[PDB]
Amino acid sequence: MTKRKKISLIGSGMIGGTMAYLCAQKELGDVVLFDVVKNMPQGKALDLSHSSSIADTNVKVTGTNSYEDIKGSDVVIITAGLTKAPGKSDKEWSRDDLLPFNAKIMREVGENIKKYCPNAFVIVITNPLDVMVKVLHEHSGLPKNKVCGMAGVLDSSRFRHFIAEKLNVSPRDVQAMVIGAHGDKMVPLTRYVTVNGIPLQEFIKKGRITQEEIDEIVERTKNAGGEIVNLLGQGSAYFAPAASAIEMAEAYLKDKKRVLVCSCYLEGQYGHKDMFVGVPAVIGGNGVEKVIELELTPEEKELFDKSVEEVRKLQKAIKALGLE
Amino acid sequence: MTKRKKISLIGSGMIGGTMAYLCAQKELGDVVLFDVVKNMPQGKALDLSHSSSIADTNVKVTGTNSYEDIKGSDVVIITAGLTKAPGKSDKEWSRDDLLPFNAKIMREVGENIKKYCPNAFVIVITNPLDVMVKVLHEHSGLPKNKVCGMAGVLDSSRFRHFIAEKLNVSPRDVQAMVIGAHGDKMVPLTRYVTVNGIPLQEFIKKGRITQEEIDEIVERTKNAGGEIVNLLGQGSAYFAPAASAIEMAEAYLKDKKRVLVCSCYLEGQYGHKDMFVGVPAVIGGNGVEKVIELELTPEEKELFDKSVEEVRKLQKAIKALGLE
Amino acid sequence: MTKRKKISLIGSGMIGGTMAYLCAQKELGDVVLFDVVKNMPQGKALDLSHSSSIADTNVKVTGTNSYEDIKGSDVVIITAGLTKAPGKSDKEWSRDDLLPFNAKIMREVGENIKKYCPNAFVIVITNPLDVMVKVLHEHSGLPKNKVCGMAGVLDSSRFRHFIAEKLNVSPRDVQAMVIGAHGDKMVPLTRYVTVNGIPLQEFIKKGRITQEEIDEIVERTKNAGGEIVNLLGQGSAYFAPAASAIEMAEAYLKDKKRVLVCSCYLEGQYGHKDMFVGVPAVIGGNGVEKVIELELTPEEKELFDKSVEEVRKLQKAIKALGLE
Amino acid sequence: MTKRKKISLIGSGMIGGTMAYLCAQKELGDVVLFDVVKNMPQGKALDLSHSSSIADTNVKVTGTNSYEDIKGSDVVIITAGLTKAPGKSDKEWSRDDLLPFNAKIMREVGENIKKYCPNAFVIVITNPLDVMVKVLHEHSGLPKNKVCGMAGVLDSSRFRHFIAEKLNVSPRDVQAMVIGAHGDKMVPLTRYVTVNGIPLQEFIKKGRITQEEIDEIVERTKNAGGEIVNLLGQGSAYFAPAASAIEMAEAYLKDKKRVLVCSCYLEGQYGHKDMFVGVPAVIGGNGVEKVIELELTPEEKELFDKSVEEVRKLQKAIKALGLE
Ligand SMILES: NC(=O)C1=CN([C@@H]2O[C@H](COP(=O)(O)OP(=O)(O)OC[C@H]3O[C@@H](n4cnc5c(N)ncnc54)[C@H](O)[C@@H]3O)[C@@H](O)[C@H]2O)C=CC1
Ligand SMILES: NC(=O)C1=CN([C@@H]2O[C@H](COP(=O)(O)OP(=O)(O)OC[C@H]3O[C@@H](n4cnc5c(N)ncnc54)[C@H](O)[C@@H]3O)[C@@H](O)[C@H]2O)C=CC1
Ligand SMILES: NC(=O)c1ccc[n+]([C@@H]2O[C@H](COP(=O)([O-])OP(=O)(O)OC[C@H]3O[C@@H](n4cnc5c(N)ncnc54)[C@H](O)[C@@H]3O)[C@@H](O)[C@H]2O)c1
Ligand SMILES: NC(=O)c1ccc[n+]([C@@H]2O[C@H](COP(=O)([O-])OP(=O)(O)OC[C@H]3O[C@@H](n4cnc5c(N)ncnc54)[C@H](O)[C@@H]3O)[C@@H](O)[C@H]2O)c1
Repeated sequence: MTKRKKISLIGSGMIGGTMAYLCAQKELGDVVLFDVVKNMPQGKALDLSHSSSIADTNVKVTGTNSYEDIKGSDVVIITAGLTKAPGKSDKEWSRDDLLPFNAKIMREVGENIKKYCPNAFVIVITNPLDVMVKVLHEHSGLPKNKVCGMAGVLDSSRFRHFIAEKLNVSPRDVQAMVIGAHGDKMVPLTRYVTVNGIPLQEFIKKGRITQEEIDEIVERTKNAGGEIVNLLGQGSAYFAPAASAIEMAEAYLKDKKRVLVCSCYLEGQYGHKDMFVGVPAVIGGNGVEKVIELELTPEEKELFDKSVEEVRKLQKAIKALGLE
Repeated sequence: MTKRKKISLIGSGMIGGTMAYLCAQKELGDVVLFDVVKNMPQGKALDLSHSSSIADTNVKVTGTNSYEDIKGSDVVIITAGLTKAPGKSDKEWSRDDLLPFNAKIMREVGENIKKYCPNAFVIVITNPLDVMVKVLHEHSGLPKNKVCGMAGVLDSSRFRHFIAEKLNVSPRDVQAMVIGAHGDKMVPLTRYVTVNGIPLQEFIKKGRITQEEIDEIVERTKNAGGEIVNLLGQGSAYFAPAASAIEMAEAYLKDKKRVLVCSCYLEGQYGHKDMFVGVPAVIGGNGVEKVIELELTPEEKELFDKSVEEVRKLQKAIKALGLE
Repeated sequence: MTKRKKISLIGSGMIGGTMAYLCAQKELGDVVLFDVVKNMPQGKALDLSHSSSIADTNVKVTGTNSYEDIKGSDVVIITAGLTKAPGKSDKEWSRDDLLPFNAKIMREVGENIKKYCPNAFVIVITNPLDVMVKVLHEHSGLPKNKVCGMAGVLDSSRFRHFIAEKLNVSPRDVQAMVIGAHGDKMVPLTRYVTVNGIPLQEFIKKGRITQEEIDEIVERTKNAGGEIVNLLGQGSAYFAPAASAIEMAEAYLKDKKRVLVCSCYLEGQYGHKDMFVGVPAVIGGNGVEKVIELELTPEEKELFDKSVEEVRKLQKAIKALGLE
Repeated sequence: MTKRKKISLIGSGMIGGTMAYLCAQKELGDVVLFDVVKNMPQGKALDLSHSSSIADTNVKVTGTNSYEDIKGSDVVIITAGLTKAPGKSDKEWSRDDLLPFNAKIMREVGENIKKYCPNAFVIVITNPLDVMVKVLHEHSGLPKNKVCGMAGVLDSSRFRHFIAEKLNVSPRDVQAMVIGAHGDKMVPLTRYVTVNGIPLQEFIKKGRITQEEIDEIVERTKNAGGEIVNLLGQGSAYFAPAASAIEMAEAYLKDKKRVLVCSCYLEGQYGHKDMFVGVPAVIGGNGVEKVIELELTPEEKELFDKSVEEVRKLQKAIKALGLE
């Protein structure tokens, strides 16, 4: 009587397929790979189905161009949209140039979620992340706690990796957060970086790392997306983005109460409301179950507010289109 | 001081990166992504490094364009090559058309394995699989038991998947083997298909599956690679090929004594010698530890011989190109 | 909101605690450890809770002496009862001697399952297995397909282990089944043993194993439980029994459609009905979804019938106790 | 040529067996279960071998009464000892009471490690922990960095569990350390407790947890071992101790560079030397690679010094017994 969890991946591109692969490997549930491109998602679904046999896991992987197949989905993860705006080089790529392109897609997707799986937990990945999640939320009519954006987990995992590498410790034992908008005004929280709860400052004071190296890592974290785009030559990152979204999905599916930075609907926290922005949150069976309001210093609070200001800017541009 | 296992991936494209992802997820050991394309492997290595942080695993992922970095690898997995021959068409995709382009790449890679990592266990993926592994082996100087080709695990995973699908059981509990050349004359062994050891014939007698349905599944298995190419539009399968090769690498790294079908150097088994072709084998810490010689019926033996003949015919082309 | 799966373990002894540990490690769901012994399950639940933190899993483990706490359990696994009959030596240890003691306990548990979690999938472990599961089913009023006994997965795992050990191959690649009653008259199906679908017979001919060795392995499988008892000195096996029951529980919870040998309610299969006996079955979200009827030879069929008669002998003793 | 890792467990009791189970589930390497009791480890090894087949893992489990079988071990984990001093009661259970019984055992074990596997990484569990590891180290001749005691990971996991429970978040996201002696004077470092790097102090201010609740948890953490002893009625904890020890073993075997609190040989850190005591350490392929010196406050430093003093006093008892 109790069926497997159902996870619909709206967008079967690099990140879409990669998330499906994680689902197959982890046996998270049945997977629906949706895309507007004909044949391709069916192709990937076949490949993934074969991969599940190798993994000795029990997972149906379905490729589709029909929104009807997302019916009854427990989780929906959205990557539909463009990665690199047309006519832009590698060394000038920006998430903000995509807004006119991707906003209309979020409406169509939101509308379809509304009628096929209105009780799904929905994770948005499409850029510009923080406004795309807002557009999705509006047109889907979903509860504020059942929709969020993936960015913070990815930005934070990068911050963690860079710190872990410099200190030569397991990234499991580094805690680091990046809050705010997903972009150049993201706010890596150096003051909150710990090694198993030990303040990063203790490693400074002990000369395991210098403040200047920390400053460089902060900058590298902010630019990490572009760094990868430049090195690859084609497209952008997808391994860590896929893993990031699936960590959020697992938190929901198994009611884990993970503390993860996600793009969450604010209802007054940090003195802001009516937008999604990167904040630490408790993720569980009820979606975004809690937004944690950090005791930011005035300096930190100003960086966050400037970050939120960027989102506000894009939001008007969205308003000057016609997507409620 | 016992270091982590070191796995070098020669070729950092679709399958290479995907394999590196599994290594990160599974914490198999440190990964070197080698490619001739500048910067791209470094870019992917960054993305994969970030994903390892998310996975809470402890894995070093290095992107490189220098064969020196493969020194002392425990396992080397080779994907270097073209996926589709230049100037060809989708429905006309053939593994054989890659022979003249990929043959010389196998010579180059072999020469470099010879000098930098002669003690590695080497898994070849590059198509056309069975002759590519021969070129690699010949030019690398490695022992016969330390080189093999990934094909049988993938072909068998497909055969298993389709059987499991039709019978509606877990693929874990379906045993199916495909032997011979990795191409149109591969031999799906219907007589050897079992469900937890229960012969497929019992399911036929009990009317759970028909001979006609089995026949369709046999042909579908043969055409699976091309089916995916036609659907994907760009490139060929990579999720299952990646998983297959890593299953083989795991068998070596942890001396598992897995029974896997791989392209192995024959020394009289099945009445054939001095070529690589798909056969059931025991894989462990000594590489291809044992080729299993199945009690084939005359009909099966003839199918196998015709399969081997295709490898011999491809070999004539290798010889005529002057690639040994 | 969707809650985590809930698994109630009725009996918190060795097997009970061990299953709880697997649950914590695998994050299968929240665990309730029930026992009539005061304080002990609370103590184990604390210990296990700490182990879940170490494992980075998200699992509540609750020890209890009250049946109310099994409310809403998705799976119930029952180990309540004695392991050894009082006034019996190890060399005379017999599962049959546990009957009058454990029969009455199965009645109580079934009554409590009826009122507290009538929709659970129930796995009985308590000996004498095949008749204990019938008692439990009778007094629980549960559907025939939602109750079964763990025995065949354990007996088969032993058969597999001993075969794999002799052939020196991965137990993953050995398929072996033991059907019939869980006792001296269990039936290890030598004819159905395969190595990745390859009949064991081929390895006899190829000289990797002899019929004499196989015969001795059959005997060792039958005696495996008593062999461990004699070696241990106190109680009986628990690591493999726990793992066997959890494998069954996982098949249900994730609707895997695994082919596992379990003690299942027969309704005409093999020419028998209205008793539980070990047979191959497909386990999924609807419990015992299908009982597979093997094409046993007359000789095999006679061994199985003899096995079934042993269950009937025990059953008649149950009738004596005046418990319907 | 490259063999599986080899892990020897000196002591095949509750914790020994449980650790072997984890090795089997995780496929960490082959396992030797050593004990002075005849037949018992052989019995457990069989049970565990069967469970490996169920897990589809590839692990040899060997029971023995001969030290010769621990030769070539990569890791050795020692649980040889009594759990409760004879003549004593549960409520008055004290690890210190075990000293005169287990000290001579550590000498015996140490002597045998000296001659059979001097190159192993050795983890001691036997109580009283901090002085038992010292006796073992003294009589084994091993390097200072290749020997340590399991305590801090367990104490910390308990601290973590209790904090995570109260705040209703995943224990993955709670960082908490307990340093010092493994006993009543252990030091749960409240100041260093974080939720993904967020200081616990913020949660106090935001009214998510009270100082009173924290004080209770600190006491509960100190008393946790005795709490379980009282509840179980027999023996002491084993699920979490086994897991803690395996976490340490994994960190070594795969060179993970984990930050874990372990009883480590001090050489001037914190102002102390030549004793083992619980401190944060980096564990990797070189064993105890680094002892981290925390910037303790003067109050915290006093607690730690008082904790170290307890070890010194236990050490006085060792010398008085005639065990150096
Ligand atoms: N069953 C099987 O055996 C399968 C085989 N394949 C084969 O695997 C190969 C790779 O497939 P994908 O990873 O999808 O292709 P891909 O095109 O994504 O990656 C191939 C990579 O090899 C690199 N390369 C080219 N020359 C090289 C050299 N001399 N040394 C090192 N690297 C070099 C390229 O720069 C490219 O990044 C193809 O030959 C394909 O036919 C693919 C799927 C299944
Ligand atoms: N946090 C910690 O450090 C913890 C420490 N412990 C300690 O771990 C030790 C073992 O606990 P359990 O496994 O539960 O006890 P157990 O009584 O179940 O097993 C102890 C085993 O050691 C064996 N043994 C005795 N003398 C020996 C010798 N000379 N050589 C080899 N083996 C010998 C016994 O035969 C017995 O099987 C105890 O000393 C206990 O106090 C237990 C829990 C947590
Ligand atoms: N931190 C982050 O949030 C993060 C990280 C990486 C990428 N991204 C973003 O995620 C998105 C996906 O990236 P990718 O690498 O998978 O790109 P991709 O080009 O590989 O995938 C996009 C897919 O969406 C499909 N698509 C386009 N319009 C659609 C519609 N109306 N309905 C359904 N599908 C449609 C395309 O056919 C394509 O397959 C991009 O917008 C990218 O900017 C975000
Ligand atoms: N193949 C198999 O099916 C298989 C394998 C191993 C053991 N077993 C059987 O499984 C059972 C459990 O074995 P074990 O090693 O866990 O024994 P154990 O003695 O360690 O555990 C039995 C537990 O059941 C409890 N109990 C007794 N009456 C109860 C009641 N009315 N309600 C709740 N709990 C009650 C006891 O207090 C004890 O904690 C035994 O009957 C044994 O014969 C079966």
